[PDB]
Amino acid sequence: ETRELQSLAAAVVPSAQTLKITDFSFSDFELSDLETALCTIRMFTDLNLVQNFQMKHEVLCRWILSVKKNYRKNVAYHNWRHAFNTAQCMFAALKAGKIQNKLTDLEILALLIAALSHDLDHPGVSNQFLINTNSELALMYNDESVLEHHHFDQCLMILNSPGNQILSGLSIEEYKTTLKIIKQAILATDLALYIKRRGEFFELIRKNQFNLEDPHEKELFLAMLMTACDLSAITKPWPIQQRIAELVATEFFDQGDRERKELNIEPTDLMNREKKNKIPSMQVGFIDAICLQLYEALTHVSEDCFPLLDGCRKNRQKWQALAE
Ligand SMILES: CCCOCCn1c(=O)c(NCCN2CCOCC2)nc2ccc(-c3ccc(OC)nc3)nc21
Ligand SMILES: [Mg+2]
Ligand SMILES: [Mg+2]
Ligand SMILES: [Zn+2]
Repeated sequence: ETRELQSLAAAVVPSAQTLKITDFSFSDFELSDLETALCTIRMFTDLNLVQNFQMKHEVLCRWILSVKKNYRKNVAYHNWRHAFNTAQCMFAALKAGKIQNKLTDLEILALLIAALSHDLDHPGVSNQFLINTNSELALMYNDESVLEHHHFDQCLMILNSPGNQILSGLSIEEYKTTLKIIKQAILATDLALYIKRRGEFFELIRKNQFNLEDPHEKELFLAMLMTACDLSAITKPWPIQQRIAELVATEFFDQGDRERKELNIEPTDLMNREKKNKIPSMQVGFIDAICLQLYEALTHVSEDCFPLLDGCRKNRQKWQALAE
C-alpha cells in the first residue's frame, strides 16, 4: 500500500528514549504496527546507519514495510513481531550491551538487516516438516537449513526490489561484504548450526583466545549474537516471556495438527497439544541445554549484556517451579 508508505515516511520518529528501544526488558505488545515501524527507523538512525550509508528516508520506509508484509499473519510466533523483537534486542545489545564498540558499521548494518529479515515468509512449520512433506524448498537446498536459506532468498528479493534498495548507496566491495554477513547471520538462526559451532566459541572465551580481529572469530561471534537475539524472548520479564511462550507453543501445536491430518502421525511432544503438560520441563531443558551458556558467554564478551543472563536465570527458576 502506497498510503501506508506515505503515512510512515511522513510521521515524526520519536526518540529512542521515548520508544524505550534501548531496554532489554522492552515489550511490543502495546505498540501498533506503525509504532513498530517507527521503532525500526529509529534503530537504523541511532546506529548511524541512515547517515553513514546515505539511505533515502522513503526507500528505508518502503523496505521496512516490504519486510513486514512478507511475514505471515497466520503464524503464531515466527511473524513480524518476532522479527521486530529480534532487531530490538540487537539494538539493545549493541547500545546498552556495548557490542556496537566491537563491530564495524557494515557489520552493524548487516546484523540489523538480518535480524529484521531472518524469518521472512516462515510457514509456521519446521525444517523437518518441509523435508517430510517433500517440499520443493527442501529439494532446492539438500535438506540443509531449508527455511533459513528461504529466509535469505526472501531477504535478497526484497533488497533487490524497485524502491526497496536500501543498500544501493554502498560501494561494490561493501555491498558484497554486507550480503555475505547477512547470509551467514540468517543461516546462523538455524539452531542446528548453533549447536554445531557454539563449542568453538565457548572454548575461545575459556582460553582467553577470543579475538574479533580474526575474520573467522568475527563471523563466529556474529552467528552467536544472532542466536542470542533470536531466543531473547526467553530472557524477558516473566509476564512478557510467559505471553510469548504461549505463542511459541501455539505455532508448535498448529504444526502437530497439520502432521496428524496430513501425515497421520502422532506428533513429537514439542508439537503435540495433547502433551502440553511437557511444556514446562521442556522449557527448563531448553534453557539449560541451549540458552544459559550462550547468555553467560555473551556476558563474558560484554558485562553490560548481563540483563539477558539475569532474565534467563529468573525464567528458568519460574519454569522449574511449575515443572517440579
Ligand atoms: C514454549 C514451548 C515449548 O518450548 C520448549 C523449548 N524449546 C524446545 O524444546 C525446542 N526443541 C527443539 C530443538 N531442536 C530442533 C533443531 O535442532 C536441535 C534440536 N526448540 C525451541 C525453540 C524455541 C523456543 C522458545 C523461544 C522463545 C521463547 O520465548 C519465551 N520460548 C521458547 N523453545 C524451544
Ligand atoms: Mg528461524
Ligand atoms: Mg571499497
Ligand atoms: Zn527468529
